[PDB]
Amino acid sequence: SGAIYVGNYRVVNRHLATHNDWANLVWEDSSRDLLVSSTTAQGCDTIARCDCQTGVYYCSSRRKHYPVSFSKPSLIFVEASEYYPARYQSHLMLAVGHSEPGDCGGILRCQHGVVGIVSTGGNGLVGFADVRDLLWLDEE
Ligand SMILES: CC(=O)Nc1ccccc1CC(=O)N1CCC[C@H](C(N)=O)C1
Ligand SMILES: [Zn+2]
Repeated sequence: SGAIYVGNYRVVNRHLATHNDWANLVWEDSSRDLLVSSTTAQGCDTIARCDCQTGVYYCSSRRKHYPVSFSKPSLIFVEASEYYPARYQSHLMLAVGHSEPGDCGGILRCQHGVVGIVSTGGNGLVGFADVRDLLWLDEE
């Protein structure tokens, strides 16, 4: 589990969105596994606007933050899960790291801010949904 809290937005994995998220929806994209809802309180996270390919992510199944090298956002085939069939997910970045399904929502960050959230996982792989292109998260 986990979310990004920037401005008056809450960014979560679409497959983990709650009823309150759907009832206060701002934007969602199944191809990216992302959903954004509105919040009453202002958040403290800032979004990275950069081209970093190194950063650190939070792994809830180890209670640890790990430094990782990650690929550029791309269209990757992901195997079936209980939330989606086997399909192509867009704006996904892969790294070598520990991951389990409940680790979705953990933040990937660099020196500039938040880069994305854990969305997928393989044997010794972790995939992150990028948010750096979502410029509108910084306003309204
Ligand atoms: C075996 C493993 O590492 N599982 C793992 C770890 C961490 C997170 C997720 C998984 C499995 C996974 O990739 N998916 C299940 C949840 C929805 C994902 C999606 N965005 O399409 C696909
Ligand atoms: Zn950066």
